[PDB]
Amino acid sequence: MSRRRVVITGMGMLSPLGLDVPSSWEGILAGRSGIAPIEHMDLSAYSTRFGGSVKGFNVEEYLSAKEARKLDLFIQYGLAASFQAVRDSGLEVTDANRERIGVSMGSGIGGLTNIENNCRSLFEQGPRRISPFFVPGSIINMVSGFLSIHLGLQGPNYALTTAATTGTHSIGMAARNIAYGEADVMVAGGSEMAACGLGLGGFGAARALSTRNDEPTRASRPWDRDRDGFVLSDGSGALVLEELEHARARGARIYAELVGFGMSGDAFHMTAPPEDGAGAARCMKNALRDAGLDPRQVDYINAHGTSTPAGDIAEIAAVKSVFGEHAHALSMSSTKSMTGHLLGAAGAVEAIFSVLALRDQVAPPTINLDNPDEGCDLDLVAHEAKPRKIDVALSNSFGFGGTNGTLVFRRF
Amino acid sequence: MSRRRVVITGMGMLSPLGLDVPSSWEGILAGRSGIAPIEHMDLSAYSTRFGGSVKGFNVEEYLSAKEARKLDLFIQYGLAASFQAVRDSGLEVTDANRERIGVSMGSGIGGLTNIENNCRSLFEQGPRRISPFFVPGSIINMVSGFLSIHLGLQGPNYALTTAATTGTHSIGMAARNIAYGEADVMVAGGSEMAACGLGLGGFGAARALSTRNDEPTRASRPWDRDRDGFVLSDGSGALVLEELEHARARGARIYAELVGFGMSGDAFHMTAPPEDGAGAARCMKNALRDAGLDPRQVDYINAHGTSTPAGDIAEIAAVKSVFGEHAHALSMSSTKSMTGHLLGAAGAVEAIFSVLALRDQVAPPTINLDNPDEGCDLDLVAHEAKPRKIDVALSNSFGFGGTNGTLVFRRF
Ligand SMILES: COc1ccc(OCC(=O)Nc2c(C)n(C)n(-c3ccccc3)c2=O)cc1
Ligand SMILES: COc1ccc(OCC(=O)Nc2c(C)n(C)n(-c3ccccc3)c2=O)cc1
Repeated sequence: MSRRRVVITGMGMLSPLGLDVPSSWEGILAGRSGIAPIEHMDLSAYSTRFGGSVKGFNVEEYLSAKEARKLDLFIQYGLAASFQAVRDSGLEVTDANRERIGVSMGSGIGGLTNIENNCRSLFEQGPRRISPFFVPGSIINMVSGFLSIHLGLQGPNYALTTAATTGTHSIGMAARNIAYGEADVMVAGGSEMAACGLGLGGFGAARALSTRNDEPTRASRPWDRDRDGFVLSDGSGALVLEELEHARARGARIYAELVGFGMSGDAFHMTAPPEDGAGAARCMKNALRDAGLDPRQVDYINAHGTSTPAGDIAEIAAVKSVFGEHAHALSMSSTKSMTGHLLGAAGAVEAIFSVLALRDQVAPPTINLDNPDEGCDLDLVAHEAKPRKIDVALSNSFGFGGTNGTLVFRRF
Repeated sequence: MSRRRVVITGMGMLSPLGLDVPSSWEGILAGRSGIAPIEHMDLSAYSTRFGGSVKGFNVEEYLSAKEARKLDLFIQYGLAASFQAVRDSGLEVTDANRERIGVSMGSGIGGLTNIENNCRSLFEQGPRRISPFFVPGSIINMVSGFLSIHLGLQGPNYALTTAATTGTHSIGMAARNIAYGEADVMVAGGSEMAACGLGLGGFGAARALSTRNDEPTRASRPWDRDRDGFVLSDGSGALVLEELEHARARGARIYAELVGFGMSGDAFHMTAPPEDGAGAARCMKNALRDAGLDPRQVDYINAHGTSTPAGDIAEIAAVKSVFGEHAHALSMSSTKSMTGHLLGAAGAVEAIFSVLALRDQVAPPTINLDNPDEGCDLDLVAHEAKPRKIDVALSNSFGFGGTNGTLVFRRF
């Protein structure tokens, strides 16, 4: 009953829409696509040749060239986001507080690019060509590791990996740490860069990607009757979470309050969701109960909304189960229509968009929703952003293994 | 103040000492090595040609051949352990409780073997030869995913990846879930199978492995003055954690109580620890305070004890900082002397050994401790197991990124 309150004091991001939060959010509010033909590798033999890339990233803004060549791109992206968020927070780390400052930055796949480059070296020339930085520069927990070293952070240090739910769980479990007194501040989010042959070929073999090579900006089409799978995107999201009285005492700017976190398992199938979204329903009901909110107080849902046939339907059903007749009053959108699917970073960037929807009183759009499929009759915010009253925003992520996560945010 | 108590009702394991908990523990109490020259691949060009392999594993005891060929060995090992633990618990999963039963099984590296096989296919023949099961059969969270599907578990479902701290954090964070009311039962632990060219070559390039090819059973030598790095081992550990009143009401056998979990960050270096083990000290003090135990009540520490020059010294210093003159009354050992380092599974198997030390009132040995190094003057249980009174056992894990975790166990 007497846990502590958690607010968002700082955010940061790289996405296919921009190298920070303001440029990303301007893209989102404008209905801009970040999806394009992939520049950095030869995809002649692959059925999908496009995705959301991070464009014009300069790691030397954040780290010396020396430090950065030790690190996979997913670590560089995660540190960029983390540093933007910590700067945006204005937090001063000292000897009196560094043990109360932790980090929870995850990833889905981790350093898959590095692993493939080092595999090339291994098979061509044998194990002598392997970098000595291969292990520490490629393992998932090294975003949390490096950030704690750079900022001197001595509180809880860990890394989730729960597929497309990674970002959501990382934030939720960091908020729990603060509420239960293990830390006063947490840096939390996720990052991903799986745009290599093993990623594109991995999701291609499973037949899970959109193959709309002719029109990449139209490929990601959540709830649309001609959807054909997800678009693979790269990037990172980070939030500075903080105990409310900590934030108030130092006069921090508060974007919003994190009131609710929920988890569930579908226990259904490795990749497919259940047709009724029964596990998504339970997860959302857990998050609302955790927040002490009735379903009728939710104004905006940032949906998972990946542009898959089964997925998108199951989310509509879940939302209709949870909210009932209130399903027709709230606005729900998929920013994956613009961003594509950022995998382990998806829930981190979507947590930020949900916070900014609270800040700006605006529901971002679902682009490409030309012909909503059977049952897709909610306010899906098709085509253009909708100014509206938003007191409570909810963010859903649902991943491989049937792992589900919801965050509930409230205007402060 | 009024959180719920957590007990261990079930355990399971594959290690280099056996295909279950009783055979593993018999090896440990006997001072048996599980380290040998690696049989399954040609290591001519590698500086280390040995490790701890799982021997005579039959996945068909646990899963159909059909299901098992979808899965990396780390997933097979994690499911084997999980299933052994759930069976050992005697828990019956029903509609009334399945939402109160979760899973937290992690890994350090995940499906590194699968990734390398699929890289071979990719580079030889192009992306068409990639398995469609590559992604779901190789990602870390699929031990938690598959177990929830097999048993119908609908409670919190997630996966940590914190290097050599994975097993410890997975258990600790699962115990928190139960104590704070998110679940009544959790399956938690870790698994690893990184004995491929990228693993052995990865840790070799960094110069972190013992190169004692002439005498593999003597390579792992924690605190010994001729130690030269760790031994790479494979396996899995799983515990069924359970709210005490839940356990008592169904008449479960309780092995021990989980009273304490602690975390910290060194914030020092990517791989090296600080010479004083300052972060290990804080982590242990956090775990004891969490348990409401004075340092003087600790009887046994299952050490991290990896057989590295800097690591092993730093642990002695940390233990001398925390315990003071009581450092000379407790017994501390490294079961890595026998098992080698099981990476993300290390803390899960070591959690089980610590519980069994409580059960059997016996401190397992540190083998190969021929010549303790300068400062290594504690009761390190050199050579042979020591029957003794053990009311409180502590298990330490310390990983890459400076991530630290301690578990405190108490006789019930
Ligand atoms: C309400 O019902 C649902 C609606 C949608 C739904 O989509 C699940 C989803 O995104 N699954 C995953 C995909 C497609 N990827 C690529 N991925 C992943 C991420 C990182 C690393 C590995 C894999 C996923 O986890 C599920 C349920
Ligand atoms: C008290 O001070 C200390 C004593 C010992 C100490 O050892 C740290 C340690 O085990 N580091 C790691 C190693 C060697 N590996 C291979 N590994 C890992 C696991 C899974 C995947 C990737 C890497 C580690 O995390 C640190 C501190």
